[PDB]
Amino acid sequence: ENFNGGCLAGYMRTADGRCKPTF
Repeated sequence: ENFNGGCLAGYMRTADGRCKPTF
């Protein structure tokens, strides 16, 4: 389990809520 906002793993939550890449 894991819930850091609601992403897959590594992605970030923009100002839109769209789990984007954190590369």
